[PDB]
Amino acid sequence: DDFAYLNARVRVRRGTLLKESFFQEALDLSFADFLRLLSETVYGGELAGQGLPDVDRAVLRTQAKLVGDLPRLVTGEAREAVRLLLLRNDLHNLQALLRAKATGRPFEEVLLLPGTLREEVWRQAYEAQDPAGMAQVLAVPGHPLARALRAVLRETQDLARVEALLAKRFFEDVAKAAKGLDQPALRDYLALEVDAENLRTAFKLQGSGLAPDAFFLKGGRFVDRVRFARLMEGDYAVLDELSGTPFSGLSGVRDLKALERGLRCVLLKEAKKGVQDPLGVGLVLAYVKEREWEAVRLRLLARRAYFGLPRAQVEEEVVC
Repeated sequence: DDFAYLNARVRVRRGTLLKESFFQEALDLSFADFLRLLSETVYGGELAGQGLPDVDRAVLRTQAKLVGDLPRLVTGEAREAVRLLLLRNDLHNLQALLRAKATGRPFEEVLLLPGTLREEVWRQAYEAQDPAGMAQVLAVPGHPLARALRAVLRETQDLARVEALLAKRFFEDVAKAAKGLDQPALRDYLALEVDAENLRTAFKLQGSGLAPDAFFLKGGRFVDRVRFARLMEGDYAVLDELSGTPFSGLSGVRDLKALERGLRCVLLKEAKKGVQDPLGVGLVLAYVKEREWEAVRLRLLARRAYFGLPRAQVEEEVVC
């Protein structure tokens, strides 16, 4: 462990982060001009065709090389900390894949965050014949989500419950690994990720009649068991009671889309606090999250330009 060498490599990578004016110009371009603007960034080195799927592939391959290689640059404790960040992105990816598969979204529209598994592993998991085949695909590289998915599917096959319990189980495992590190920035970010997952789980399971304690994740900071239970009962005022916390901007949120938007913005702002940290995981955490948000926004704006959607239909989604 230490982050000195990694940090110096990352400060050089941050020089290729896309600036805000990229995203502001892109809102008003045709798809040809979007492609041109993209070709002048670091993503242009992976842009191999002129169609929408080519932009998505250019994003995936670029992020693989600028983020997915990070654990190779550190060892011991520092490597464990970086690995946890990427694993949390594998959890996002599996959740996104399950929901796509269940709801009729093709694999090509699934947002894959930079993680520890190759794209072809996710495609194979999507394509598998049944959930057993999906788990075996994850088990070949020995990924810990394979066992977690098996354990959750034994208990329930309802999509929203499977997503919630998979997160619960992942964060319960991350917590044991994370407790063995001493990274104050990671401790603050993890506590906020727990609060956020609790809020999304409570919102999604609202009115199902479930007992909240099977679903509540410990380890948070601002979202207590009683508010989680109240929101899972259908009390939306919980989202209005968070003044004085990082979640105070959730006030007035009354749909999942606006929730997930709000949550991503809260976590990005928190990840940004550590960009100038000389010690520990803060700078790599900030860099990974900024690259995540860059990928999310590139895919949305690529679609807006390709299909010619109005700017107001998408601007709210790409700004915090």
